[PDB]
Amino acid sequence: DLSASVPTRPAEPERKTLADYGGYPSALDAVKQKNDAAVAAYLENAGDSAMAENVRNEWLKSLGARRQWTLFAQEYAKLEPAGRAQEVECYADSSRNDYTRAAELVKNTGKLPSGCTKLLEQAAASGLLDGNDAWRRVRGLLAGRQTTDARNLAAALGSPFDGGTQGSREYALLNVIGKEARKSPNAAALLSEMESGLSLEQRSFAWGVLGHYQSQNLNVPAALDYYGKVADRRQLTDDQIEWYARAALRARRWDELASVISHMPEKLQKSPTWLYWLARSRAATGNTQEAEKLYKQAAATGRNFYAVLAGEELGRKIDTRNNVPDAGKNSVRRMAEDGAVKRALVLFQNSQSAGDAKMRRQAQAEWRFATRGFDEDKLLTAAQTAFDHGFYDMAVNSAERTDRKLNYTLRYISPFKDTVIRHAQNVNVDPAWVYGLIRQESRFVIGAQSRVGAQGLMQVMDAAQLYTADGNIRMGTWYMADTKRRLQNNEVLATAGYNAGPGRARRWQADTPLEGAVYAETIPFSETRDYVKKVMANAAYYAALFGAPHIPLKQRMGIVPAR
Repeated sequence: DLSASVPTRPAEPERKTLADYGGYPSALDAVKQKNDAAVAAYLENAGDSAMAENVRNEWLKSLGARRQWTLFAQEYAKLEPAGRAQEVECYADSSRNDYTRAAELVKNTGKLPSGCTKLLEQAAASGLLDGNDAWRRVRGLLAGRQTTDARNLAAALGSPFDGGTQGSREYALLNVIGKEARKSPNAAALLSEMESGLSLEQRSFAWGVLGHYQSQNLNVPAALDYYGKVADRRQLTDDQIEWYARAALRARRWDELASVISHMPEKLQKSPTWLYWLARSRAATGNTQEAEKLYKQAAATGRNFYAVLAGEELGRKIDTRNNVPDAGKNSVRRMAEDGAVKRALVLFQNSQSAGDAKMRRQAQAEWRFATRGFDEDKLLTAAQTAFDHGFYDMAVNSAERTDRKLNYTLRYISPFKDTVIRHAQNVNVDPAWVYGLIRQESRFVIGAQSRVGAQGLMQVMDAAQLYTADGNIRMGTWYMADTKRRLQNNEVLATAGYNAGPGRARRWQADTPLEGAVYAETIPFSETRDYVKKVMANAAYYAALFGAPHIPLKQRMGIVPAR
């Protein structure tokens, strides 16, 4: 059952909501201009909104950088803890000389916000960083071309890049681990020579860089050779070790894959991906009981790609029956009366009738803010509220945030159904697949617009039709079908091709057939890799809702042909 409880935060007039949005972009500009007066002014009589919270966060990032600690302390105190930006959090801790966050932040080997980067430097100088993690971050930054951040961190650790000790040596290793040097045919040879004057840690990292590059280029034998020389796998960045795993996966080396996963950070080990592939590994080596236990863990992570695959290895097929009742109409009407939710519905209403894309995005921001910390019943109530106002993406996003209470008709909405079904049938493609793609591409926002310039529901006679929902869907489905036809009629390749181009999709094929999930998990582009898994997962959910003949997701993924 569902609770009818809804929040009752103070509601402002529509005119105030709109008046305050009127000044929102200027407030952000003032932050950028360092006009503290303007900002303070915007905030002093602002609603308790995402608008105020965003301005306050960006302001605090600015204030922290400029070392205006008095004003910082004052405004930081006005933020909701759940609403603080990571970097603002780092600035605040550094101002209190509290380096508690450093133990976890230092495990990140990539670019961090400036406040977070400086917190690690200060912690380093205070002898508060674990030496192993600290130097691993220095290498990661070096290998990721963040040379300045690597410099400063090495300096802060007491061994700068021109000091004759470790720092100078780590810097020196760029002849091997540089972004361009790693691609050299003699990178391996060069490392092999100087290996003698290298620490265990340095050697492991360097071989990881070489194997990572080969692996992400889908040169599997070479990758596994280089990775094979890594003595301490825990020295690897998260991307390096995942690509080690990906190489072992693609080569079907189950014993090595299991071994590699066992050396991952615990948080990586516990992701749906490596829960599943470790279970497959166990299953493939005869350790059934251990496999079954891991499939159970994986299935429990939610509605995602690997959770479904793991469910199928347990004989459990997807079931889209709701395990909760519909939200009651009275609840839904009352949820809309809440001040935070109303402010979101107001900005979203007015962005439609004013055609303001930016106002719509702030309405999304207000929705996230309004529903932050909602229990599952309120989430499900707010999801129907969004749906009723045509705020389709927030309907989906609210509904999918529950863990135990499942409304599949709100998680997998299907507006425009007579239009989508028709266009899909006209070019001979699965409607479930089409809905699956739309849900991922645009979250059913008819006006949706990518940075790359992709347009409409499908993020793609007269050409202008592209911008109407009928024309967009017509073109998207045609291109889905055409791309599929160009890629040996395979739906996994088509999905990758839709996102990255059919040239790339074909380039990622092996010279032997690949299991679909294996092709998908080893896609070199992280955005495309994630896209394919979500689209195909979505599709399996839509097929169930549509009452189509049951097709396991593992079967949907099928076999990707050799090229």
